[PDB]
Amino acid sequence: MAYDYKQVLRDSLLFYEAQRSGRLPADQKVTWRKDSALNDQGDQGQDLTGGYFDAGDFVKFGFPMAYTATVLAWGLIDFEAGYSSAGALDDGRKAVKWATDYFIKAHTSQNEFYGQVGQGDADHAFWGRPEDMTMARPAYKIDTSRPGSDLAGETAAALAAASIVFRNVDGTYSNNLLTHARQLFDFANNYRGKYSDSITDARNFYASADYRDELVWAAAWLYRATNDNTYLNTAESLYDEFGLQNWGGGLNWDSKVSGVQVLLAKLTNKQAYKDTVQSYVNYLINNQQKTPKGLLYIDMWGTLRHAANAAFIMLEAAELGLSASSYRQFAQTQIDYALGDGGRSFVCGFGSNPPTRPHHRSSSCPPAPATCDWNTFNSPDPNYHVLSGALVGGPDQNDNYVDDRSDYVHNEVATDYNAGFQSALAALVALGY
Ligand SMILES: [Ca+2]
Repeated sequence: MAYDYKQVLRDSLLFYEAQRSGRLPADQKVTWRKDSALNDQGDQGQDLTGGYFDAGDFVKFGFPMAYTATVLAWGLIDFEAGYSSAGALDDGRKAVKWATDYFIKAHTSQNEFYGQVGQGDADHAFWGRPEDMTMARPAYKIDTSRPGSDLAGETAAALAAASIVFRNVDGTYSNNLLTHARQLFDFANNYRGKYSDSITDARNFYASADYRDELVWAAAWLYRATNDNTYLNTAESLYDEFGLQNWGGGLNWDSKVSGVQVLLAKLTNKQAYKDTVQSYVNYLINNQQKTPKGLLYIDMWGTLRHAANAAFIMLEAAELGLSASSYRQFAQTQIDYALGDGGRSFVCGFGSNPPTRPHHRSSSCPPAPATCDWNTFNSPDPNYHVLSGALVGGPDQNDNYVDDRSDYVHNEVATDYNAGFQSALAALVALGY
């Protein structure tokens, strides 16, 4: 009873530390993780070390990584008090910076951006510690001949959001983030195209459904970060041109629709955006399919991620003054389900009977020099290291679940899975829940 949201927030940050690629800091808290992927580089040998490994693998997928950064920064901006109350403000900022420092490296030229390091097949064929990888790690990029409005746009949004986060604590860094954000948006807007049609390897892992929502999302964030009316005008012009008011609701690495709407509602105070947001939220609370125990069931993939993302949109809607009490309560029921109100915790390393076998390579490995290979994956025992803070895919439409390492549906973990979740936790702490 009564969950310690402050500690879960700290736990989520430990999950992101566990996803760190590159050279780890002396103050790393998740110390079983070691320096890795130190040879990541671009076509000309540009340094591309750092960033976050996407999920239980070691590929650096730029699209969901950027989305993760934008949402984490977003929560830091609107619910900073939540981080401070949990004594995790510094760490919260570091989680965002780990991503943005990498995006800066990936932005090799004004209209050139590396969206991936590591190949899906070569990476996934390996099961072991990241520092033990010996396979080639190709780096793929988008440019004026191979556009990626979605990838460049989301990265611009993330950079713009981070510039706000660091505006006072590190003005120099804030300025740099913004310079890159502006250039990446121009690239995204002037060279239209889906990044997965260029970086084809990503088409079977993180294919983009549509890049138009990212353009609006990016422009909105740039307006917020610059107060430059041109970005607001562009954001709203594209919103109307693309007719986002009628797009399917929801917020996730692929679709920014609901985020764009609640964001613009705040930035413009216009009733139209608020109407769209209300309709969406009321729909979720009153009609969207739910499991018998109350969990919003939006899809079989990353089920908890979808419910937590919805919870965050609800918390953001509450801030606009929309049915604040009921929206916040419902958001809490979704987070609380993930924490254990459905019978067991679905957050590794936390609560009652949590998942102990997440589909995750680094946490499954014993410490060197012991070998870590597919026999480790095949082990009947729980993952050697507890992956504190990771939100798994979750239970099925009937609240059924079995902790299985091979189950990449229910036991999948990923950076995008914890983004909305973590920001929602910060909001709950800020609200005094
Ligand atoms: Ca999209």
